[PDB]
Amino acid sequence: QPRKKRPEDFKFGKILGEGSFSTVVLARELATSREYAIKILEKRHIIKENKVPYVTRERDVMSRLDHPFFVKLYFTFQDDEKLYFGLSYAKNGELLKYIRKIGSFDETCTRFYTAEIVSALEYLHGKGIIHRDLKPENILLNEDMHIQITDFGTAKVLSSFVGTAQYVSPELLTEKSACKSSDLWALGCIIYQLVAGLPPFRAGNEYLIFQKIIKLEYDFPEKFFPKARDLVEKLLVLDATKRLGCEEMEGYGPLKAHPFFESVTWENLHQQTPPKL
Ligand SMILES: CCNc1cc(-c2ccc3c(N)[nH]nc3c2)nc(N)n1
Repeated sequence: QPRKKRPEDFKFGKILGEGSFSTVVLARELATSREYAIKILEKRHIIKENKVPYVTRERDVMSRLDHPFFVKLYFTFQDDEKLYFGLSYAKNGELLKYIRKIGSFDETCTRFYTAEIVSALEYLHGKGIIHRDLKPENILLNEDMHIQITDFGTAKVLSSFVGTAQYVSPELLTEKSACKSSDLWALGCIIYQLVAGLPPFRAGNEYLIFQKIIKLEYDFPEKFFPKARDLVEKLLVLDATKRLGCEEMEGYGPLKAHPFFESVTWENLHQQTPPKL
């Protein structure tokens, strides 16, 4: 392994993302002219807020990941006040930006991108890892328009916390307990949102959003692709042991075999040419 990289190795540029405890900044390494997305975390603030476990878990998780549909951790370093993580640079930014830009996806685009998300989840779940906060903001688009999922501090590695309100599963609001199915719940929401242009549970505030979730209070627009609707209904199920794709439903085989995915070749998605948006 090379000697530890340092801030002076980079020409920093624009801000790519902002969070409570971190900022992501585009940086060009000078020796290589390579673009990384460098996640910068201020030690003092992290310690002051008891986030050390989350930072730790993100670093450890993103190291165990080796797959085209996941943002990669290339390196780390620190100076006196800050931690730096060198991450894949997803040139095209958030899936959310495209949902907003074009409104809603047609069937072909919805099918391809849902399949990539599914295939990524299958990989993540095979390593015993749960994202716990999957959402279109976390789902980045590479320069070639394939997905790269990021943001893993809130992940759990299988042998407390609440993600974004509209993607939260009922079992979180009723038990403080999660599992792979929580990721599948969020997948159901993301599919709905690709198709309809909006997340299925919307309300004036978080409390109300939570109410609708535990009540399964949402419904399909009339233009919704039927096969996608059937898939979403097999995902947005209050009982987590009955969500298509989870272990009690015998996993990813039956999920991938869903009629909505009829025309999909699962084996080499990352090699396929994403449909034009
Ligand atoms: C501040 C939000 N928290 C985050 C943000 C990102 C992130 C954001 C944008 C990115 C891009 N355009 N390429 N790579 C990126 C990584 N990644 C993690 N892990 N956590």
